[PDB]
Amino acid sequence: NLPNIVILATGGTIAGVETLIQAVPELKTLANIKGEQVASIGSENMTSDVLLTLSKRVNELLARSDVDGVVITHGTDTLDESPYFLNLTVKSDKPVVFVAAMRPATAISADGPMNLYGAVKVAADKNSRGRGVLVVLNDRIGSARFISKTNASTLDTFKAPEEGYLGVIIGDKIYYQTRLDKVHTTRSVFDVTNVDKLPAVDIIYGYQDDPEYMYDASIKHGVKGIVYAGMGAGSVSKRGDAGIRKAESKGIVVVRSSRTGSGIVPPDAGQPGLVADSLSPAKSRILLMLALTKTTNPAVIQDYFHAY
Amino acid sequence: NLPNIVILATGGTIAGVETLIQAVPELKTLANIKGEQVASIGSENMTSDVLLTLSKRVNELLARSDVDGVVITHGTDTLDESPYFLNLTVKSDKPVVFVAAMRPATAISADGPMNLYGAVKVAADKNSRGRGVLVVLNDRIGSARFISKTNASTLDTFKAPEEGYLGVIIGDKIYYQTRLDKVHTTRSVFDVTNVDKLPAVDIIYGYQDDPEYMYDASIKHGVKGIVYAGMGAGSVSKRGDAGIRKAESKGIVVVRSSRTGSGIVPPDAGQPGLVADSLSPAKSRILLMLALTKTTNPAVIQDYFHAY
Amino acid sequence: NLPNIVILATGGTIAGVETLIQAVPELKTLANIKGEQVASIGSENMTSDVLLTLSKRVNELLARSDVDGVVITHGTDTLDESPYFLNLTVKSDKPVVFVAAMRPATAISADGPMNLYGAVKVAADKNSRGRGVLVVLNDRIGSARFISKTNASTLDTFKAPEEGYLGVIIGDKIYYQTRLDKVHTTRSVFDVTNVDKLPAVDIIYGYQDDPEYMYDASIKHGVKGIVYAGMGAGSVSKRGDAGIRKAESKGIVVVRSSRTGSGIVPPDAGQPGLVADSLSPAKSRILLMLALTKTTNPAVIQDYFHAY
Amino acid sequence: NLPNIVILATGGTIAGVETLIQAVPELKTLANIKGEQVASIGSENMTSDVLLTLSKRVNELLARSDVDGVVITHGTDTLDESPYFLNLTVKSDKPVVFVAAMRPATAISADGPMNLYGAVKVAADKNSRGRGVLVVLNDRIGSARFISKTNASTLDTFKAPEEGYLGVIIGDKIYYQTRLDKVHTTRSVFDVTNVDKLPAVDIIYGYQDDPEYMYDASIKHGVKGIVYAGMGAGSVSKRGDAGIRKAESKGIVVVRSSRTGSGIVPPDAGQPGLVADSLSPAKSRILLMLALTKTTNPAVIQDYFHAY
Ligand SMILES: N[C@@H](CCC(=O)O)C(=O)O
Ligand SMILES: N[C@@H](CCC(=O)O)C(=O)O
Ligand SMILES: N[C@@H](CCC(=O)O)C(=O)O
Ligand SMILES: N[C@@H](CCC(=O)O)C(=O)O
Repeated sequence: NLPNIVILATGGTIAGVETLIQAVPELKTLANIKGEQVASIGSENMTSDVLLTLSKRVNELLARSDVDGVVITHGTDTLDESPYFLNLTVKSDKPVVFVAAMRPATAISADGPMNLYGAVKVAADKNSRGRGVLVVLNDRIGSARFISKTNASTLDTFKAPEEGYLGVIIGDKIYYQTRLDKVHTTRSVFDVTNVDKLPAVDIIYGYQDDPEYMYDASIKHGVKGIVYAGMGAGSVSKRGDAGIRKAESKGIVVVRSSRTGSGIVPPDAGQPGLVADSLSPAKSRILLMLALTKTTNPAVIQDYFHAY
Repeated sequence: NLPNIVILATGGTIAGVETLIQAVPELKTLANIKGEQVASIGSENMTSDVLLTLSKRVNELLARSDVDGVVITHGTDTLDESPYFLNLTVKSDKPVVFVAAMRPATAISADGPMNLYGAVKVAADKNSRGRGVLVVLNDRIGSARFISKTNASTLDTFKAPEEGYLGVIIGDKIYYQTRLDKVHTTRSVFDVTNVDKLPAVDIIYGYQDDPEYMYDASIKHGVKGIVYAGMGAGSVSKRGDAGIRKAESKGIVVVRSSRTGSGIVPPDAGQPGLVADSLSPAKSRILLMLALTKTTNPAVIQDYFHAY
Repeated sequence: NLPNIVILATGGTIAGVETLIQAVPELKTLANIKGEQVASIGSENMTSDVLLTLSKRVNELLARSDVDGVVITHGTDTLDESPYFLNLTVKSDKPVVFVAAMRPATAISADGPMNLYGAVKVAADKNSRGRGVLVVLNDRIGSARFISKTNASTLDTFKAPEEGYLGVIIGDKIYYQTRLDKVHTTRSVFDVTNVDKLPAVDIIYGYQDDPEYMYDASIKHGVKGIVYAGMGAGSVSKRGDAGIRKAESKGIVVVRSSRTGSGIVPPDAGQPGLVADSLSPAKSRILLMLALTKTTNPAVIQDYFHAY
Repeated sequence: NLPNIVILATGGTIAGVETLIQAVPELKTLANIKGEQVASIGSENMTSDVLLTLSKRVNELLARSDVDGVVITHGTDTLDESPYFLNLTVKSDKPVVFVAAMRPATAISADGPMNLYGAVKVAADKNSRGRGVLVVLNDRIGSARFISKTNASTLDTFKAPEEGYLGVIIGDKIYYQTRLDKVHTTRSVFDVTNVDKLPAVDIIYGYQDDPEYMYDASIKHGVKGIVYAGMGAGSVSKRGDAGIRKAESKGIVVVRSSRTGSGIVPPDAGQPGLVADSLSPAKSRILLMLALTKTTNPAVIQDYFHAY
């Protein structure tokens, strides 16, 4: 008997989703596959609403006994957010594997097929359980907490220079190397099963001559949180400093992230806002949205950034 | 005798400009050194008005026969913009070497002293001429066109994964490996000699649920250009698409860059705005500002992006 | 009530051991320090005989109640071997942190002082326990299983492209991100407490026109094992294939590694010898050398390569 | 009219040479293609005598007015050697492009088809001239001087951490970014046109407890050169120092390279043998072999290592 894998489609160039089984007949030797269409939009259009629907459905399917693992086909453009959202909102140790493609299915040497094969193989493997949400492309198995799209148009784009990959897929075999040393899945305190709408969170970029009016626009629309993609280690300019303090005076929680692409944004009492640890602007937004459904205490939200 | 080098201080933790020559006595074997204080601010607060002052001063010094090269002490936070600005505005083949430090001068194993030594050595080397503006940190010699701060807090933060370094400094010797295959310095058409104020350009970030009102804020303040740090290869959401087309109808030139960190944003007739080629959002802003001093024509500006 | 850390010196430019301790007075805030001279040689002359003495000395100290961790100053040249050797021979959860320096103590911006600070900082932190042998340089905390010198002369040389670092040291604070998913230290079956002399193992490189007579030389001198630093994924030429099979007929255990620098060498029934998994030629030698002290069974040794 | 490209086949899993031309019909839009079978072997079996045949054939083809460029299908295992050999022996500015595949043609998502398309596109582009020998895989255009297989089994294996790529291929467009700053092809003094057999050169690895008898083996078999894949920056042990000096006394030229994978091996008057600059053990052997057809003078050979 083979494992039971459920493929949730959200759109992307990886694909209908029912044509894939006929195009990749090697999946038959992996597991019993059942497809399901959740959404049909590009990742660039992936919204906070669809992530709620996706997460609730994942927790419902993983609760069943006739479901061993879930493979989620998604677009590459916002694969920095999606997997990490599920990494904090899934209440099961069963494998949730995100898969995508950098080349269209009709392109020469399309990466779709092999990426899909690797994703299902990971979800059907019992050793891959309890490792947090996973992302599989280019024979790599990345952690949702660290993996991000580092290049605009290459196949090997998904990397995590400072953290590497959890494991790899070579010669039709899986090789696990490291484990995520952060709070994830079953040990997470974030439960959005009842949540209907998530708090609004903007992302403002840090740069030379950065305008203060961007922060004013976020305040006008009464957003609950702001992630600052700052220069270097979350460093603020005189205009950015004024904009952040103006937001904090309105009760808005501001988290200082970095535009660099990796590294630690350290705590600093001389600067306003909380720090994003090693979380990117995109992922810092996700954690902030979920943290705002739980509390408004700066010290508690700061704890989440150093632990999740 | 030895070459004549002028150290231009603008701020940063690497520094007063008079103390710099005292802490590193090994500089005396490299060149005859003079210092000037162009500015005294943190890189996070570096502005366009100061870059105009710096570029004009550099060109005045390099035109003199008694100046062989210049070294510019600058902060790391916006070292992505400054060197590239001068890479477009400098009118001489004489080496312009930006140098910075990731650790305070008082810290244990401060990187400043060796970085400055490496920078002065590069500026005093005759073989360093006609290579564009250089950036020297951690024994590496990078191009202003490709080098960016890839990590928020590490010593080896300045990288260019797709382009590498122009050269390295090992065992008190310079090793050049590659040359910049783009337009720069003496062949550049950008001139700010008679410029008092440059056209304003903002950078808007791309992410899930990205607000269209950020573009409205840029429009209301009459910016001449907008750089979009897009999802993946500069992909726009439904809200981002509407915000861009609204900006274009007001005469605002928009260029689609990427939040990924590297790679090519390819042309696409299905999306609005121009494409940033391999230019990062920070460097795209700098090039756009200078491009807007010569023309507003989309085709001519697009050509600049594929050539500079 | 500060932790008790003992510093064991073996050699390298980072180093007597007494002169270093007082050169970094910031160590006093970390823990109580005591130094011991195990050896005084460049790492290029480090031998398996000295590793036996070092591993036993470490085990004596880690058995004591008045010792919380050990810091080992070593050279960078063979820092690929040493730490991994103790990762299999140390029988304690207490932190064993290897440290080195790429620049001499007298050089401008020497890295030693900070590297030593980080090493002691890590060895004194109770959260460092049970993570295997650690290697600390350039604000990084790498696993002895993955970390290696990737560059001949740079400060940031120690990297692990496919696995990243276990953690980083930023702003006088430790940030752990990953855990080694391999058998190490306390769970290790390798015990050299009563071993006086380790089996001899040679490393033979793979390349175009590689001679078979190198394998004949290993056989003639009676080595117990041979590590093949093969082309690509351990691919053997006509001459390498013949040499390996000739060694196997004499009882020599051969393991196929890779000259590439990273990646998996997959099992192949068409080629002779065992496979090194993701272990480098240097680390494969250390493991094979320890595996030969227990068994000569090809099946048992092959499994050591997939678990350790 | 379309350019005239000749595809030379030597072997590899990417491939009958006429079988591939039919497998990728998109090649017809690039250029007029002809195929020749130079050899049919796995790159692990590539030898210097075949390189002589290949180089001599490439030179006579490029000398023809009806040939605009050459694409060479090859295996990945020794793609570190071959391209660099031709980088020193080709007497034409016309593009010589090596291409390979990490996955067999029959595998799912085989990279072969796209790599070949990229290779032909590069060879057919007139702007590819005067850039030295090129290597095209995974949408990247690497220099024969820097590019190497950095991973045993991944598609993106071919990288050059410190130098990057000469250009990239995105959206059916070539983007040249850097140019090789070394002597190559047309300006190279190495000519093997009238060479029937090349000097024998061995590569000896550096590690803890490295045997001196490996050097004795090379001496006994009368090699003309020895490349030392040394520890760190070409560091020798007591045994390695004695072996190298012993070889030098027999008139054998020894070059100290590095097992690290990248970086500069600096000159050192305290150690024996010449230094490899930034050349890897694989590429160092190729240069030494070619240099030995012209001279045995250590100074001249050392100069080749810093220039080529
Ligand atoms: N804009 C598309 C790109 C195609 C893809 O990478 O999946 C998306 O993100 O869905
Ligand atoms: N915010 C400071 C950091 C110190 C430095 O990088 O020099 C600056 O960029 O100037
Ligand atoms: N050969 C010396 C290099 C200096 C160092 O890196 O410590 C050693 O490895 O000990
Ligand atoms: N041993 C084969 C591997 C397959 C390939 O890379 O083409 C070769 O190098 O030719």
